[PDB]
Amino acid sequence: AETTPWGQTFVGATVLSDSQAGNRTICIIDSGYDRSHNDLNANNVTGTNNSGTGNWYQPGNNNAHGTHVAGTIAAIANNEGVVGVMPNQNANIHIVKVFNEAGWGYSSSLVAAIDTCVNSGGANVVTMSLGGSGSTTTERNALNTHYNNGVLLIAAAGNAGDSSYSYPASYDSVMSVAAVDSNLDHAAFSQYTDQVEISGPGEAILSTVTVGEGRLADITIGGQSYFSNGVVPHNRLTPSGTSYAPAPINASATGALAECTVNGTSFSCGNMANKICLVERVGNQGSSYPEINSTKACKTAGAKGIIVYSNSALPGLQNPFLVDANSDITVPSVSVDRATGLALKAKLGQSTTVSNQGNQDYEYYNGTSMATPHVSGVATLVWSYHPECSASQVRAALNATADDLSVAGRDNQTGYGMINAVAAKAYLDESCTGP
Ligand SMILES: [Ca+2]
Ligand SMILES: [Ca+2]
Ligand SMILES: [Ca+2]
Repeated sequence: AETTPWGQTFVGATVLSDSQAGNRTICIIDSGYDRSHNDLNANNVTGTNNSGTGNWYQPGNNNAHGTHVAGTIAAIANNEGVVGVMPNQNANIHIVKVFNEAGWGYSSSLVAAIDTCVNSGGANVVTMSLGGSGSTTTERNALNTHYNNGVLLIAAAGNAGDSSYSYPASYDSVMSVAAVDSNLDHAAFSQYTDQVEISGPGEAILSTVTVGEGRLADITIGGQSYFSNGVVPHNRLTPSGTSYAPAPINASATGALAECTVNGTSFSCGNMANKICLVERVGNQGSSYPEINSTKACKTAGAKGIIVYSNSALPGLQNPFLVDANSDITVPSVSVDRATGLALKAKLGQSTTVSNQGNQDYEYYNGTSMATPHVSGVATLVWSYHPECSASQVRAALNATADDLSVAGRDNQTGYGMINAVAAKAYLDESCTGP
């Protein structure tokens, strides 16, 4: 079975065809590409090794970021796993690995990595789900040169949750990408600046990760699965000395579905013993991490399994941190969007199985770094229909056809809005400058 993550559908990539993507080349500057992965092995992917990061096709351990990014761009269509923006093995992908498990390990600069993308990879699009706080004239000039030479540069705005500029995203020659969730709401962590240019799916993004390093969840009732609806295993964290460390609960639980009603700020769970506890999320991640509140409400009641669904404030699919100070949540708990939670209440009383599974080959990630590949992936796809147009023209098309979000007009949170592949393509169909 193959799933189409919400982001793929929202950007409109599923209705277009990448049959011509072979005339485009997108270079991913990141932590490598797990070429051994079933959903990535057979892509038209190449790479340029660097003395400091080993093989581009071997991310190593706990260095799956680049693989997740690559999966969003080109996870292969094959009835298993997921699908990326261009899943039919047409697009040319070049990999430049600048990150090792320990961190940046490239023998040279970011400018050098981009040079390699262009000179060695023949890249038309360079996607960078990375960022730093510093900026320089040499770098600004080098990237402006590549841009004017016809290379489209795209980067992540950052997840610091403030107005700071992250580079290269904040240079004028680069598209700064913001993150929004499945309800098109601005991601609380997404940095907001006057450089933010466009938005892409960046909360609860399912994609490929280094084989065996992922994690998934599922909800089954009447022999049917809610997996395709989006079920996120709780990113549980428990105390570990001077901080918190991941303490995932990977197990399965089965029992009659029962909901803990939320009245004001109080819970009416009753006796959840031997049952799967459905509960609406109280509060939302931002200045704090309240996931534990609704979650513990269920647990305290004796629930064997817990299903937390989004509230009306943030109805989209959330993948929040489950900060468990007392390490109380020792049962499998998951997160689903509001629509899914409301559909589940119709099944109350029925036998339900909730499960969190470790050692998987896919996983849900959050980040402007996840929104970025949606944008660069769509940019490459749309560009393949009109390779004659310049990078600046393609960039203009994406901006001119993005779906305005939040307050009317361009804003620092979402830029011009949610990228729209179909509209962008239609734009260039008229001419390289649109209608
Ligand atoms: Ca697949
Ligand atoms: Ca910029
Ligand atoms: Ca707006």
